[PDB]
Amino acid sequence: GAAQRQRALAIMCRVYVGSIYYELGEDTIRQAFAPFGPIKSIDMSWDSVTMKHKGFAFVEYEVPEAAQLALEQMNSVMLGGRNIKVGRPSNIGQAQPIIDQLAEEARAFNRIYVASVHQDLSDDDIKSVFEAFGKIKSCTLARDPTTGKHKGYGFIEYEKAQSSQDAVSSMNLFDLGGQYLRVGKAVTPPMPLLTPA
Ligand SMILES: [Cl-]
Repeated sequence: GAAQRQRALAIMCRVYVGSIYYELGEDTIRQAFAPFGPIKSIDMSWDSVTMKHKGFAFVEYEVPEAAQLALEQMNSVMLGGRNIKVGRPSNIGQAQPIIDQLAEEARAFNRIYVASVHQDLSDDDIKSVFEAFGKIKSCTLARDPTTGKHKGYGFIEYEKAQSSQDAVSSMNLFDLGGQYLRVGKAVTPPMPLLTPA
């Protein structure tokens, strides 16, 4: 129940990155994938006998919506003078029925994911901006546990689905601060580890 959902959520947070220029490093990948959400980890291939990575890496995000946006955007983009391949891990299958269940459950909500939120922007002023598409039920930015500094992303929940669709359409890649917002619909319901019979 709650255990197999956690297993799929963990796979949903990871994105495969292939065709990485041999001279490119972990920081180049970090800067490139950080706009979609804060990076939890970068697992990179290493050929001990040949030196330098084996052209691919696994970027792990904190939330599955970040991985979905980094997949939609970022695939085929040029990095270091080589077009990268962005996909999902090979074992994403035989986990897919739960990924599809989480997607069905997400459709019951009018929740959107927002990344690349400028550090100086707060909760209420992000709420005021996105309130242009309709009445907002909740608007919350993710915070750092130590300092109350937000992590550059959050979730907005709308009363109507039209508002939700309008917001993603009109606000993805919007110039708010020096940063371009990355906005997508949620791919999970709020708190996916619930399964309430
Ligand atoms: Cl501006």
